[PDB]
Amino acid sequence: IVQGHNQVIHQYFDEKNTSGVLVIQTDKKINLYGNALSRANTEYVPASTFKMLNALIGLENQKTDINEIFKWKGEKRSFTAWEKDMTLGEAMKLSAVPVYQELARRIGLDLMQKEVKRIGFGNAEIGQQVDNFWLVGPLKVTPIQEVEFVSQLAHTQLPFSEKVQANVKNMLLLEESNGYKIFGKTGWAMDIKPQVGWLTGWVEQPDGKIVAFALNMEMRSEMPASIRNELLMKSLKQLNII
Repeated sequence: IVQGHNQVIHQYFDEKNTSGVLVIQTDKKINLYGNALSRANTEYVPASTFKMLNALIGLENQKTDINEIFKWKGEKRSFTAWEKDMTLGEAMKLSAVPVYQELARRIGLDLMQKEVKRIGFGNAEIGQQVDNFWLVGPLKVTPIQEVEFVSQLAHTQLPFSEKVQANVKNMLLLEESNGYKIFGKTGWAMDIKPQVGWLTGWVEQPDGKIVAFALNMEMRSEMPASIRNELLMKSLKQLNII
C-alpha cells in the first residue's frame, strides 16, 4: 500500500517536469512523498507562507485587529459592493496586496526579529528590511519546519494567545467539502533563482482528526499558480487523507 502511494505521487510530480516534495505530518509522524525528497530538509525562502506568522505577530502585539479595513492606490476597481472588505483575513488569500508589508512595517524590524527568534521559525534571520525578508531572504525555512509550524497552529500549540491562533486559523480556510476542511497558505518566490512554490496547511477530517501538509516545489514562470493546489489535491486523494 505504502509503496504504491510513493510511486504514484513521485509520478505526479514527474508529470509536471519539476522537482517537489510533499511533507505529511500525522501525530508526530512525518512522511515524505514526491520526486525530490531531499527538498524536505533544504531551506527555502518562505514567501507568503510567512503571512501566517506575520498575522500572529501583528495581532498578538495589537498592531492591527481582525476588523481593520486596509486601503491603497491601485488598479481601478468596479462593483466594489460585491467585494469582500479588505481585512487582514481577506488579504491573507490575496496576491500582490500591500497589507502584509504595511503590517510588517507597523511591527517594525526589532519586534519582528525578536518574535521570529522566539518562535524559532526556520533560520530565524530577517536581516535589515522588515517588509520583504520573507520573499528575497535572508529568512529561510525547510518544508519539515513548515509542516511542524502549521501543525502547531492547527493544534493551538504555538506560543501566542489562543484567540490570536483561532483568528489566524479562520483566515486560512481554503475549501470545505463533505465535512473535510482544507486550511492552508500558498507562497511563490518569483524573483529569486530558482523560484520556490509552497502550499502549507492542514486537513481537518470530519471526525476532527488533523493531518498537516507542506508542499514545496521548484516553480517556473510559465506555470499556473494553481499547479500547487492541483498537485496537493491529487496527492491528498491518493493518500486517502481526503
